Amino acid sequence: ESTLGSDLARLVRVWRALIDHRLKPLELTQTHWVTLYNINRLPPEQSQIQLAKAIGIEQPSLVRTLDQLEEKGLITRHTSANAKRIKLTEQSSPIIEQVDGVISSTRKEILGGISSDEIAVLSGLIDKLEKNIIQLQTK
Amino acid sequence: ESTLGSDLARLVRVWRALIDHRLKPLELTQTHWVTLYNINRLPPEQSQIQLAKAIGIEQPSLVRTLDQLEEKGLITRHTAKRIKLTEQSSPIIEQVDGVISSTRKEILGGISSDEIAVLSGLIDKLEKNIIQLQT
Repeated sequence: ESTLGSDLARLVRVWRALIDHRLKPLELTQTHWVTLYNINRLPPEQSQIQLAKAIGIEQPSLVRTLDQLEEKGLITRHTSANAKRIKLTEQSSPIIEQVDGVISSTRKEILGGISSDEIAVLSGLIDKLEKNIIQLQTK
Repeated sequence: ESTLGSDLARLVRVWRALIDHRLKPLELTQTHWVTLYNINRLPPEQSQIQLAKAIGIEQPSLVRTLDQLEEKGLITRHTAKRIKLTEQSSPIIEQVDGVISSTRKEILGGISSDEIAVLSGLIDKLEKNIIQLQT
């Protein structure tokens, strides 16, 4: 109980570290692969505030990250008829699939130990805690 | 289910923002706290390398944090740079611990102790599977 917040942090840190290790060859930063995954997953017409909310970083850090990714030829930016729109490049195609593939099967292996009845109770409890925090931050 | 990883990362993130928000009257962050808590639970005069190991982060991030805590007169560094809590740090730590543990009680509001135990068991199992895979 007293270490539950820490245990949750460490779990995330250690899950992401593994993904980092598996993605070693591509020479990406952890911020890069998390961003690239969220760019590819998010709907088209959505705002950069919203992209930042999906990723879980502040706007100034998102700006810097996109600059770096543009530099590497993985994304372009475009004036939209909806603020600027982020487009993945053809060049990014193989990297995105590699990033997606590792995230997706890393999750399956990690979940491999436990039952679907057990993750159900886990999702429910994670959601419960989140609700509690949102409520309190509002107050 | 398929958003388990994301959901967990969001939870840790908003949990941390709340603590940041609540520590602001003291001008401390959750990062400052994690460092102090670790220093406090260890024998005095750990090196920066030893502290980064126990906390679980890389050194540059920790060095910045130590710099800030030193300027606030909460720690000193001696010569490796070895870290020591000041006598002024003892009330600050009780105060920060009051907010941490009292915010915790509210975040765990309305969930059973069975749930907390089942939650802890499941986190522990997941972490163990992950450290198996890293070899």
